[PDB]
Parts: sequence; C-alpha cells; structure tokens
Amino acid sequence: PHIIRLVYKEVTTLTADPPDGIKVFPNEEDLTDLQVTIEGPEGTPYAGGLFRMKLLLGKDFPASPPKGYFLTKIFHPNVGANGEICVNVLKRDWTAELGIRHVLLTIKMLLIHPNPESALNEEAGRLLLENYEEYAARARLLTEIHG
Repeated sequence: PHIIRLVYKEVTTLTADPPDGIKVFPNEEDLTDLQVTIEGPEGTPYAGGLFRMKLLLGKDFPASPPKGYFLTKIFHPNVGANGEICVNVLKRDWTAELGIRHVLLTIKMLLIHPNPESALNEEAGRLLLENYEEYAARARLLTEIHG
C-alpha cells in the first residue's frame, strides 16, 4: 500500500546511509522480507562475528513491531531455537514513529545488552545472571563456529 512507499523511503535510506555495523539487502521485488547482517560489536562475546537476520514486516505493521529472525545460529538470551529475536522494549514501547532503522539499532543493542527477564533461551538467560564468564565463553565459542 502507501506503507510500501514509506518503507521504500526508509529502506532506501538504510542502504544508502547504513548504521555502523549494519548492512541491509532488500530485494526490490520483496520489500517485506528484509535480509540484514549485523556485525558482532567489539567488546561483546559476538565480536568478529557476521550475523545474518531477516526482518519480517508483519501483517499488522506498522501498528505492531516487525518480527526479527536470526539466520545465524547464536547463543543469546533473547533468541529462540528457531532464531527468533524478542526485543521486549520494542513490544512494550512500540509506536509507528519508530523507524526500521530504530528496530535494527535496537536488535544490535540487545546483542550488547541482553535482557534475561524475557529470555527465549533459558540457559543463556540463567548463565548471563548466575555465571557470566560462562555465558560469554559459550557465546564467544558459538560466534567462532557460526559467525
């Protein structure tokens, strides 16, 4: 619809003026399955990694936040076994004025600062809290394997 234009504008800006560490590859025929890559931010267990995700603008978008999925296997509290990403702040604070650039920046932030309260990976959530050195070593080891 006319939303297609609004996203075409933002996505085109995203490819031209990309956020640091984030590259967006939309197919012009498919502007609702956005292939994205996030580099593991320096200082995180994911440093040096290349993380392929897909951003799925839902049917109720942009009144509900888009759903993000990691294609790269990752050990992260907010990522499920299918690769699903849970950004609770986005769920809780979502308004239409939040651009796609914001979602992608938020997902990048979550890699740096997971949220164990709403963890899809229980074990990662526990480890982040109970034994941090062990969560970081596993996230780092799995980054080396799949990053």
